[PDB]
Amino acid sequence: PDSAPGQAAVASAYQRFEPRAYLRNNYAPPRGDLCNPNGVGPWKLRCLAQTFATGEVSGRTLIDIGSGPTVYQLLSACSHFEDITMTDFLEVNRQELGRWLQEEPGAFNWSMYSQHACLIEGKGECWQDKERQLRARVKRVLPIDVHQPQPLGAGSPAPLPADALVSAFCLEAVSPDLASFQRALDHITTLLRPGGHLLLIGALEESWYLAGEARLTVVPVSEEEVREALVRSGYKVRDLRTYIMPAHLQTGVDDVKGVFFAWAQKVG
Amino acid sequence: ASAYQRFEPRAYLRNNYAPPRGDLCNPNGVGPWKLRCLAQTFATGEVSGRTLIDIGSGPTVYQLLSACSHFEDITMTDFLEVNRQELGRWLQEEPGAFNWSMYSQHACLIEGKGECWQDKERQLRARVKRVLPIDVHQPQPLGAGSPAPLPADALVSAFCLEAVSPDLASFQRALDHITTLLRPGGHLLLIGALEESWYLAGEARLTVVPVSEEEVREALVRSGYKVRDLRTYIMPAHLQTGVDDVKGVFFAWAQKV
Ligand SMILES: Nc1ncnc2c1ncn2[C@@H]1O[C@H](CSCC[C@H](N)C(=O)O)[C@@H](O)[C@H]1O
Ligand SMILES: Nc1ncnc2c1ncn2[C@@H]1O[C@H](CSCC[C@H](N)C(=O)O)[C@@H](O)[C@H]1O
Ligand SMILES: Clc1ccc2[nH]cnc2c1
Ligand SMILES: Clc1ccc2[nH]cnc2c1
Repeated sequence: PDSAPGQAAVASAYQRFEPRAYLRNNYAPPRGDLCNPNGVGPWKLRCLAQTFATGEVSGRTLIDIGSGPTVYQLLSACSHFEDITMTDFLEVNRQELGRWLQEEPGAFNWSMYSQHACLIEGKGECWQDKERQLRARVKRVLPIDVHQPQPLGAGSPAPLPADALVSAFCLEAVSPDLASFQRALDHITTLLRPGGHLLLIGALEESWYLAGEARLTVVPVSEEEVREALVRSGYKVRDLRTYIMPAHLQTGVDDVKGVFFAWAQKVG
Repeated sequence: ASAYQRFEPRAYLRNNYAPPRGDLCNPNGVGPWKLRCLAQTFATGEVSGRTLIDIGSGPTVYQLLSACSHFEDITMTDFLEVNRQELGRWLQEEPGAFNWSMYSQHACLIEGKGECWQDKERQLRARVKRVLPIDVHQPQPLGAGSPAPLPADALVSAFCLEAVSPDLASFQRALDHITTLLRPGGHLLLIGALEESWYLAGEARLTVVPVSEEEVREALVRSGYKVRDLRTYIMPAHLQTGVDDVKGVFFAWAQKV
C-alpha cells in the first residue's frame, strides 16, 4: 500500500554500489567473453542488433533508463537515433560514463563489445567509427529515479516524449517487489510517445547480486510476469525471449537463473 | 642482397602497416582491399588443402588471416633472420610483438562468419608450424632437406618477388623457382607493388623492379599458371607517403596447370 520504506531500503543499499566491481562481475570474462556465441554477452548484443535491423525501431530521440556504468546497450541503437539521453540514479555511475565519453584511458574498455556489435551488424563498420558515433549521439547524462511519477524530475532537459526507450537490468534490480516493479514500468512509460518502442532486458528469477561491498536485493520475476506487466502498462509485446544461464556463467555474483529480452511497442 | 642487410623490420611495419596505410576504417584504403582479395578468394572454397607456404613473409602475418582456416599446416618464410625473429615474437605472444589485432578484427568483419578476432589469431598461431629461411633466387629456394612438407597444396607471397629482383627476368626466374614448391593443380595467391622502383626500411633503401599488370600476367603464364583472377588497386594520393613510389597494388590468383 505504501512504497517509501522499500524504496528507502533500495536507495540505502545502492549507496554502497561499486561500479568497477559491477563491471568486472558482469562485463569482464567469463560473462564478458564475447568469443563464445552461446554466452550471455553475445546473446544480448544479438537481441539488440536483430531488433534494430528490422528498421522498425527509429526516430529522433532515445532515452536509456538506468544506464549504470555501461554502454553496450546502445551500440546497435546509436545508428538509429540523433539524440540519446543516458541516465542513472548514482552520481558515481554518471562519472564512470563521463570517463568513457571523454575517451579517457582510465575508463572501462568497451572496445571488444563495440567490435562484436560491428561484427554482427555486418555492415563492415570499424569499431572506432561506431564508438565515435555513440559519443556524438549522447546529448546528456541525467539523474533518474524510476519510483518517482516523473522519473527525470519536473521540466527536465530531456526531449519529451522520446521515440524510444532502452532499459537493461534496471527495473527488477531497484524494485523491492512486483507491485513496485509495475509502477516503475508505469512511470518510465510516461516518457515514451504513443506508438514508440521499448527494449527491455533484465534478470529472471533473481533475488540478489553483488557490487563490491554492497549485496543488493532484486524482485525475482518470471517471463510471464514481465509480459503481464508490459500489457498492464499499455504495450503490445512484439518480442519476448529468454536466455537460460549456463552453469559456468553462474559465478556467485548473483542468483540469476536467466535473462529476458522484450521488444514492446506503446499503444496509442 | 647486401641491401637487405640494413633492413629494419619496425621501420617497414611502421611505413606500411601503421596509419595512414594501416588505418583499416576507410574501406577505400589499401589495407581493406588486400584483406578483401584474400578473403574473397578463400570464400570460393576452391583453394583448399592440407599444407601451405608463405614466401617472403617478412615481419607480417595479415596475408594468412583468411588463409589459416583452410590449411592445417602452415610454413612461413623469410630471407632475413631479424624478420624471422619479429614473427616469432608475435607467434609466441612475446613482449614487443607487433599488434596485428586491427587486421584480425577486419578479417573477421570481412569474412562475416561471426568469428571473434581472438579465435582467428589463435587458429593462425596454432596452424603456423614453422618459420624457415628462404632465398627465391635459389632453384630449391628452401634448400636440400627442408622441414617443410613438399609439395605444398598452395602458396602465398606478398610484396616479395618484385622487391628482391633487379629486373623482369630476375623476377621471372624467381617465380619459376618458387613454382617448383607447388604441387601441380595447386594454387598461388600473389600480391605485389605495381610500377614501384624503390622503398625504404629505416636505414635500408631497397630497389624494386617496376612491373605492370600485363607483365605480371605474362609471367604467371610462362611459369605454367592458369590466371584465375588478377585485380589492381590504384594508389590514392593520400597514401603516397614518401616511403616509396608504389603506383598501385596487384592481386593475382593463379593455378599451376
Ligand atoms: N530508484 C532508481 N531509479 C532509476 N535507476 C536506479 C534507481 N536505483 C538504482 N538505479 C540504478 O540501477 C542500476 C542497476 S545496474 C544496470 C546497468 C546497465 N543498465 C547494464 O545493463 O548493466 C544501477 O546503475 C543503479 O544505480
Ligand atoms: N633473396 C631473397 N629470397 C626470398 N625472400 C627475400 C630475399 N631478399 C629479401 N627477401 C624478403 O622479401 C621481403 C619483402 S617485404 C615483406 C613482404 C611481406 N610478405 C608483406 O606482405 O609486407 C622482406 O621480408 C625481405 O627480407
Ligand atoms: Cl548474466 C547477467 C548479465 C548482466 C547482468 N546485469 C545485472 N545482472 C546481470 C546478470
Ligand atoms: Cl601500399 C603498400 C603496401 C604494402 C607494401 N609492401 C611493400 N610495399 C608496399 C606498399
